[PDB]
This record gives sequence, C-alpha cells and structure tokens, in this order.
Amino acid sequence: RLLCWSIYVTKKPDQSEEDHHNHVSKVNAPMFIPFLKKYGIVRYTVKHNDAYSKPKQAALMAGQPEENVLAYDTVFEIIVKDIESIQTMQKDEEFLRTTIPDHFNFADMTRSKGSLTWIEEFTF
Amino acid sequence: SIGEPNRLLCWSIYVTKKPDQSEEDHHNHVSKVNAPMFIPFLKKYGIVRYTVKHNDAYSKPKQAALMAGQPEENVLAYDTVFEIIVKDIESIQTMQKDEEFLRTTIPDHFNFADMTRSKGSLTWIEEFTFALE
Ligand SMILES: CC(C)(C)C=C=C(Cc1cccc(C#N)c1)C(N)=O
Repeated sequence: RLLCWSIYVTKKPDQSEEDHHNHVSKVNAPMFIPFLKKYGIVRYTVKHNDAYSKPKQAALMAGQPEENVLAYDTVFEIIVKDIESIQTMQKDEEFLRTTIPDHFNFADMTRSKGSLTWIEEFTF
Repeated sequence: SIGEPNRLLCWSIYVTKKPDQSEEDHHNHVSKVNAPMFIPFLKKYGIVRYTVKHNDAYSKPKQAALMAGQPEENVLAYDTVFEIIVKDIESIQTMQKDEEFLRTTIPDHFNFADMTRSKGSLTWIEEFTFALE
C-alpha cells in the first residue's frame, strides 16, 4: 500500500490568489522537490483551486450550494511507500532551514488541514 | 475563442461514509464493488488516472504519527477521497451524462456514501513523478 500525505492549504490572509499560486509553483516547488527526491517520495502533486480552474468547477457543480466545494487554495500531496520517508525528511537540516520556513510565504497554517491515507491507484 | 493551453485537471470527491455503516464495510464496498463498477466508465471517457484514498484503521495510526501535537480539528476526516485526473472537464460532464453511469454507479453511492456530508472539488494540478523514466 502506497500512502498519500495531503495538506489542504488556505493561503495567507493578506495574499492574493495570483501571489499565492505564483509562489507555490515558481518558488516553493523548486525549493521543495530536491528533498522529496532525496527521501524517495514517489510523486508530488499540487492541486490549485484558482482563476484557471474555478470556472470549470462552477461548470461541473452548478446548481449545488457553494458549500459543497472544498475550497482550499492549494492541496499538497506526496505519495510515499512509508511515513519514515517523511519523518526522516523532516529531520533534514537544510529542509528545516530553507523549505519549512518558506511556508511563511503562502500557507496559513491556522486554516489548513492534513490527511494521511493509503491509496489504490489505476492508471489508464 | 483561442484557448489558453489545457492543464491537467483533478476532480476530487470527498466522501463521508454512511453513518450506519462501519469503516470496514465502507472501505470494502469502496474497494470491491464501487471501484470496478466505476472504472469501466472512467476508461470509456479517457480519464487519465483514478485514485481512491482511504482514511481508516490502516492509515490512522500513521496519520497520528505525522500529526503529533496537532488537534483533531487539523485532520481532514473524510473516510474516502476519489480523484480522477482528466485533460478537460468535457470528459467528466459527458461521463456524468452516461445512462449506465446514472443507472448503476451513481445510485451505488447509497451503499457507502453520505452525500449530504460529502464535498467536491475541481482543481488544476502540477505533478512530479520521481520514477526515473
Ligand atoms: C504545510 C505545507 C504545505 C507548507 C508543507 C510544506 C512544505 C515544507 C514544509 C514546511 C513545514 C512543515 C513540513 C512538514 N512536514 C513541510 C513546502 N511546501 O515546502
């Protein structure tokens, strides 16, 4: 069983959508991805709920209450073989000095959530 | 009328299980009955990938490890999360119109899903697969 560690992120309160997703994609991802490779993460996914996606969402879910949408700005996901990869990555000195502090730039940790699931995946 | 280039999309369904249903019957139903019912429709409409996330007896002790010192409220406690990766929302809209989809897979949800306590999401995704290829 592969595991998936997901963090549902609400963006910084004084932060625009454009600044938030610019940061996540263009500054945080290149800073983050080296460590995920180092610790043998299988896949890193970033889900974006922004101006590009929101109209297609509205199209998909029109006529339901808006409350029916899980409305985080970004969802961060890594598929790992075990949680030791994550635990070990968390103890990494550079990860702690550079990428962990980076969350000051985009994530409101008081309005974000995490979830560790095990997955079944089917690729067509 | 000229469109910005397409980005991969992820349609996520966040499912709370039927209240009168144990976790074990929830995930067995999801793995063993729904997923095979569902999958042929995902192929038929060119779905790129189908992921089922389980939050259950197997995953929870590891989730508790990762979230040491964090309140229960910080946990997204849906029982299962369904993700289909598609290249355009047209795949999904049209799959949603399929008569057998509506006849079998949609109503199967009365066997595992509390839809009043379920949510949906349509995002665009960036993805990095680390496998050397
Ligand atoms: C919560 C969110 C989305 C910011 C995760 C992230 C990181 C790095 C980071 C920072 C703080 C704690 C952990 C752990 N475990 C990991 C990133 N996006 O670089």
